[PDB]
Amino acid sequence: SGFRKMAFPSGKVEGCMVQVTCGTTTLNGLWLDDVVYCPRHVICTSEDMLNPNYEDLLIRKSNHNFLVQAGNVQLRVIGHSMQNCVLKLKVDTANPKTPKYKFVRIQPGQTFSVLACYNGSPSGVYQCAMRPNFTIKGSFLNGSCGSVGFNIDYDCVSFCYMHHMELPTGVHAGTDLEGNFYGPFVDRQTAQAAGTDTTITVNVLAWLYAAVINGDRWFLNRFTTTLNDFNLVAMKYNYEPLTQDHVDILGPLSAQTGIAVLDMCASLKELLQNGMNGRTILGSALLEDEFTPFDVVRQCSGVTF
Amino acid sequence: SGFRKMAFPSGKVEGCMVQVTCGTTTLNGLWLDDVVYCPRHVICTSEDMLNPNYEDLLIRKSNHNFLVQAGNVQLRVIGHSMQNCVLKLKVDTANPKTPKYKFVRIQPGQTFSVLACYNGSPSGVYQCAMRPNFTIKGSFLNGSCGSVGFNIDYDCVSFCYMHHMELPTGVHAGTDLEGNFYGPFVDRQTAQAAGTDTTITVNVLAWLYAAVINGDRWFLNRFTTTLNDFNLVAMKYNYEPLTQDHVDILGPLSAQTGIAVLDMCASLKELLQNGMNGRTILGSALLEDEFTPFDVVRQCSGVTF
Repeated sequence: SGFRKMAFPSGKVEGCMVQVTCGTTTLNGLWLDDVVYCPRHVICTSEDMLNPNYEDLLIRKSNHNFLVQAGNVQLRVIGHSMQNCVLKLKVDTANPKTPKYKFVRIQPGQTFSVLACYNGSPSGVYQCAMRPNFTIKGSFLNGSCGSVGFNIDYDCVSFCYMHHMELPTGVHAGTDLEGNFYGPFVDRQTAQAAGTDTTITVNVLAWLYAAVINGDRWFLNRFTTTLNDFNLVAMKYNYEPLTQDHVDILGPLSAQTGIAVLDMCASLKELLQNGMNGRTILGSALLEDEFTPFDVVRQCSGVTF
Repeated sequence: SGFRKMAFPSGKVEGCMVQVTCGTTTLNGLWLDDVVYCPRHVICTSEDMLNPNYEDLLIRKSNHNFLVQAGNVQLRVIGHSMQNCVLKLKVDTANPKTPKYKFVRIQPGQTFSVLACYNGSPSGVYQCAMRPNFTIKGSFLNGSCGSVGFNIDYDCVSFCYMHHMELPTGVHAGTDLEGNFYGPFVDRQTAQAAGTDTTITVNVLAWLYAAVINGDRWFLNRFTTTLNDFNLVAMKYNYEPLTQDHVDILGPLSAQTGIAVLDMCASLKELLQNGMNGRTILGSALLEDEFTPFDVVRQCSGVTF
């Protein structure tokens, strides 16, 4: 038993991380097959970031301007191209440690593991969620750009995130591996508005189910509610509305605990209106929304890779 | 910026994990050089665990009773011996993926990463602390025994924990890699008392320092206090007393923030007596004690491996 915010094992990704340097900018890159992916702002100076013209800047760079370094093994760039906001550095050597991988664009509310890197070297791994406003609340210092987020399913690494920038508000924004930003942000040093950050209701429900599984049931009540009535209260507390798709996804947790989704909604409703009275659930005094229903099932069944 | 409960990258350890089977018990083992380490209760049945005589049970087992499996590669046991509560299985093949490693016995309040495994396969990685009562609050399902905890310093893996048992209270107990239990527990299925679980005060202080670094400073006040006066209040709230050794360890955080240790103690004192008023610090409504001063420095300076 027990419940922890658990990250995927990072071994398969550690062996894909490289240091990319262009001029005096050094950040992290993702080396898969004979290609290296990295944020395109590696080519900018500090002055450039205020208002970069990436096409103009990229034309004054040649293949030999990019220094890719994998441990003490230098790679040779024999082709470069810009795809959206990522630079694709074609190199002479295919990474022998390339895993079975794919690129996926995740939806808000989904979780993934982040391997924080500096100078192409792993530093730490943590689990986080894509917020509904398409930001993440990570831990990134300068030179972490190029760090990637990922999920593992069986033997296949799903890369879903590349870190690009920290907003003046201290939250983090990045792209998928095709270079398309999550959210309306752009890779330029300017004030950019993130939208309201709402709470991922379906994830809260999965976490409450995890609590019941681990013996925390003080919050249960025999009240019930309707999906419409619940959403009216959820909307007022900046909780994402719940849909029938969310109810379906929680079915397996409903079956294992004998507690209907709408009954659990009624217990959450009470918590929002009356608070936690200084009590806790799974060691937390706040409602947690960084566990998907799949995460809970995964951790309460014992899945390996 | 930002602050996360961050685990070490687990790659170096993933390649050391193997499945050990003896009779009908299968759990995880640690394969380093030509030796496999695993909990000695692998040799027990369910009935045996109530009152095991490990010397008697180990004599009815021979080298060929142990099935060590590393992926699809079977290892051959050519020698076995019991060291305290761990079984050492000497095998014919040295692990080519053996890292630079050492065995260390950690003190309460220190943190380490856990690689949760099942059938010798990694499942997830999380960061936790050794509680002052020598338990850990992990996430373990049956068959996780043999999972290990570890720290990484530069290139060297420090193995510090091997999981053995879940107590009837839902907390977790295990040994160092020499087979000596942390705490007064024994590997037998009986009611065992864990002591009072106190809060790791020095870690709370480091976390509050991390908060100030990341812009959360509402809890600061210009009051001060004495080490003796602080400990009087800490003792009442089941907080570990603070010593001069703890003050010294926090010096570097004191210097970077311009806030004396005793001033920060005064701010914590107020929090214990008056609570958090529903506010939060670094996204938490509770005082966090699973970050050592070294963890905070590591995460706020950008250390790699």
